[PDB]
Amino acid sequence: TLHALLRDIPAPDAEAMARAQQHIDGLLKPPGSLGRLETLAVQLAGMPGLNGTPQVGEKAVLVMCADHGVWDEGVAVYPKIVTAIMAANMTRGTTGVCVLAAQAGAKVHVIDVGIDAEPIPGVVNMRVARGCGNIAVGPAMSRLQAEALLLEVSRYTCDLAQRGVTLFGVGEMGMANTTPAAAMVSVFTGSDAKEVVGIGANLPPSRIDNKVDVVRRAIAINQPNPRDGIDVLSKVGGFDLVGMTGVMLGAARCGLPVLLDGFLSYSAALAACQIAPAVRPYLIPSHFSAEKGARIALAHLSMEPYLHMAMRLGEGSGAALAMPIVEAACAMFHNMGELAASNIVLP
Amino acid sequence: TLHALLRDIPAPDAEAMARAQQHIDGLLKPPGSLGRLETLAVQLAGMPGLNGTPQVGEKAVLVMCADHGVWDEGVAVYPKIVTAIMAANMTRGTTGVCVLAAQAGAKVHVIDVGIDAEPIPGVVNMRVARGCGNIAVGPAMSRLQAEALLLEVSRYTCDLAQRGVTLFGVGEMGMANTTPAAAMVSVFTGSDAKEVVGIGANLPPSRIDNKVDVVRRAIAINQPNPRDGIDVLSKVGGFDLVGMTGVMLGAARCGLPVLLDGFLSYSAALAACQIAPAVRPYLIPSHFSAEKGARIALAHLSMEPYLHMAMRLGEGSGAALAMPIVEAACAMFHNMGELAASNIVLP
Ligand SMILES: O=C(O)c1ccc[n+]([C@@H]2O[C@H](COP(=O)([O-])O)[C@@H](O)[C@H]2O)c1
Ligand SMILES: O=C(O)c1ccc[n+]([C@@H]2O[C@H](COP(=O)([O-])O)[C@@H](O)[C@H]2O)c1
Ligand SMILES: Cc1ccc(O)cc1
Ligand SMILES: Cc1ccc(O)cc1
Repeated sequence: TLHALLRDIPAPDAEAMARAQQHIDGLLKPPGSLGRLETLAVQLAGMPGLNGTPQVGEKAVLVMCADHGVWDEGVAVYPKIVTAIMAANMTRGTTGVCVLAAQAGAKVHVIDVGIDAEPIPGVVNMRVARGCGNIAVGPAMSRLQAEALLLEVSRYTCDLAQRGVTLFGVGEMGMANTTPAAAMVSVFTGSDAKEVVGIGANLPPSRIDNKVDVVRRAIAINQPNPRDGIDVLSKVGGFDLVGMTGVMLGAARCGLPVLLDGFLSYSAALAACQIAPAVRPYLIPSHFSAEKGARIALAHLSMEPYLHMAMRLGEGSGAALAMPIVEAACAMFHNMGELAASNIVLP
Repeated sequence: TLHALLRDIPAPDAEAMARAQQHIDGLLKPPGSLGRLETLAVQLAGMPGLNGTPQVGEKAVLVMCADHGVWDEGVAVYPKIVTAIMAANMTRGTTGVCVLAAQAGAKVHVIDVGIDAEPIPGVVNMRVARGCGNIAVGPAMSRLQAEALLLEVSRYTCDLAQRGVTLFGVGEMGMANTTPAAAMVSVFTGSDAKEVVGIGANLPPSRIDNKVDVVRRAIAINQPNPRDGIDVLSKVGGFDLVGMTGVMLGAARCGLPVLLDGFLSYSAALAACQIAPAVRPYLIPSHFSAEKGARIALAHLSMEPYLHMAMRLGEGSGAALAMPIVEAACAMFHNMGELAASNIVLP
């Protein structure tokens, strides 16, 4: 049950983190000079599914795919079928995330959580429905549906741990999905929709105002409760957003790290942490999305991405791009020599 | 001759860059959505030693090692011998750069351009002298010495191209070397020394004022000419700084990319571009050094690092950390599918 899942997320291991910190301070560099590699290495040390030390075994990027009824409100530039096309492309290795995952030695799990098309062979099927409801006139989904999906995705994710996955990245694919992401960001952070509605997949400037109105209308009609994340997800989110949330809950329950991606992933992360604050220490940022609301969303999570790529593709592409960074923190930790063995004293 | 070298640096290939741009726009993503991977891929395309396309073959990080007489002015926290110790450690694979280079599949070339110790077996010997002169009372070196070293290093670097190196990173090791780097930054950018003098290798706050005075004194006594970079290097730089400059000149002459590292590398880069503006399109930033003057130096090069790690180790560690990013630009370019093959039309 979802209650049990949330309850049983482990706290970070303070003991391992102290040990990690002392090890790092003794490595063959001025103390603190590797900056955020150090802090990342200590963060990792504290994640119980890594067994007391910064390590990366196998890597999996989970790409949650779905369509949105709010497409019909004119907020997306690409035809609805692009979501289905791209999910099929994911099975052939031709996408941005696939290419960047291959570079990182990561496997990509393409999950259909609600594409409005025929099922795609070879894609993992968790489809709730053929696209979510149009958040401009009503809820994306029932609370039952959002709860079931979270629990489904969380279990899938934590099962990957038995196969030797120690690091996750989340991603999505869904035309129009920057609209619910913005709605959620607005609702969790209390920022006005005009501050958090971006151009998404190259929406023209003339169409922005409509998107802002649509976000405002979705929030007015649904009255999402900002202190109930599952309410927020179910009312003005999407199946993809819920899925990504589910990945974060599952990784956290497993005591393991998840790399965020971009703007969509930030919205999901806001929900994750609202639902369960104990998720927060397992989340690792990757890059700083070029999407307008990014700064606000990231500030509410108190996160500073490592990568400033002006990237806005989604798919988990940024998450993939950062996996080498996580690996570098571990290599630093395990493979550097020590000050003491060169007789270099702390000054 | 150094005149011939500088003269014969090639301009970037506009034709290849246009072709690269059109290819990238047709890949299976919204145009522009990979942001700085795109721009990096096009920058690469234009470097003539890469043969018309973004590619990475073998990778080499060149770590220029030397000692500085200005050590005697109380501007560094670690004993002078640390430079020699660490260069020896570089031969054993135990250093930050070694570990990060191994992660990136890069080879590290440890070059002694003036360590004040006995020569270290296994280190490439280009030593100009046993440490440079104390920039507080006089020049670091003669102009002849700075010219000879540049030319030596440039040739070494471009020779690595015959062995299949297509990407370089620069680094250094030298106690006290953040003092001349600051002096050079102050002189090239016209910023007051107080704005560009950092804590280096954990210099305590009580000792900062002395370091600022020392930079001011070095500039007052030497009167470096900001419009003659070789003058600036020879008077208030260091053998390590000159060497790194030489790596940038050699890579540019070869038509090939070099990754910058941190603050030291920025100072060298300022010199490189002053000496030869045609170097600039070959330089690629890695990370944003935690050193105080970083922002100013980087602004004068109009550069925005990809990585915000709060890193201040040097050694070429950041340069190594970014090589996977360069590789990702190429993988994007070569391995993504195309919009047209999925019948997705530009909207
Ligand atoms: O992750 C990001 O920051 C990002 C920012 C803008 C757009 N996207 C991607 O483009 C999509 C949605 O844009 P739109 O305009 O349809 O809302 C979708 O499939 C994405 O993952 C992704
Ligand atoms: O690259 C950097 O940004 C960086 C910033 C601060 C210090 N360092 C390193 O620490 C060294 C110099 O610091 P200091 O205080 O002796 O001038 C030297 O060997 C470095 O490469 C390097
Ligand atoms: C003490 C020290 C260690 C490494 C290094 O790169 C510089 C200084
Ligand atoms: C057109 C497009 C392509 C890829 C993608 O991830 C989103 C939209």
